[PDB]
Amino acid sequence: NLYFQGAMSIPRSQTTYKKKEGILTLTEDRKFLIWTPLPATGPPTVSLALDNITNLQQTPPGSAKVILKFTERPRPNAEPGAPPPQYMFQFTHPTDARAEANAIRDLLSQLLAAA
Ligand SMILES: [Cl-]
Ligand SMILES: [Cl-]
Ligand SMILES: [Cl-]
Ligand SMILES: [Cl-]
Ligand SMILES: [Cl-]
Ligand SMILES: [Cl-]
Ligand SMILES: [Cs+]
Ligand SMILES: [Cs+]
Ligand SMILES: [Cs+]
Ligand SMILES: [Cs+]
Ligand SMILES: [Cs+]
Ligand SMILES: [Cs+]
Ligand SMILES: [Cs+]
Ligand SMILES: [Cs+]
Repeated sequence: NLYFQGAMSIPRSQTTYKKKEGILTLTEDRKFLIWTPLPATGPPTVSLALDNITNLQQTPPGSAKVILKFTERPRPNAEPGAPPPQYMFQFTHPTDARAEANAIRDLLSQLLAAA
């Protein structure tokens, strides 16, 4: 009858969003995926509630870029043919890009299924 929560630390990963460099992480409550542009002392420019995330995709290993793509629920007044909102983050750590992507992906998938 035991219940366990995830206990891996929250990563802060070097990532590019809409061609600007920044940091992808989660809020301390693990409810929001947040991206903040460098220097990273301002507020996030992307804040995605894990409750609104509907898919998580990745470039396959050996691709030119390491990218995670998060899809969000359609916005309330979107037209029915419109694509859903999406957010692509390219991992730019020179050696650890794919490792960091995997770590975020794993943490996110665990949280998404836990909720
Ligand atoms: Cl959003
Ligand atoms: Cl949900
Ligand atoms: Cl790769
Ligand atoms: Cl609608
Ligand atoms: Cl996995
Ligand atoms: Cl769930
Ligand atoms: Cs890191
Ligand atoms: Cs969700
Ligand atoms: Cs889903
Ligand atoms: Cs790569
Ligand atoms: Cs809609
Ligand atoms: Cs976007
Ligand atoms: Cs970098
Ligand atoms: Cs659950």
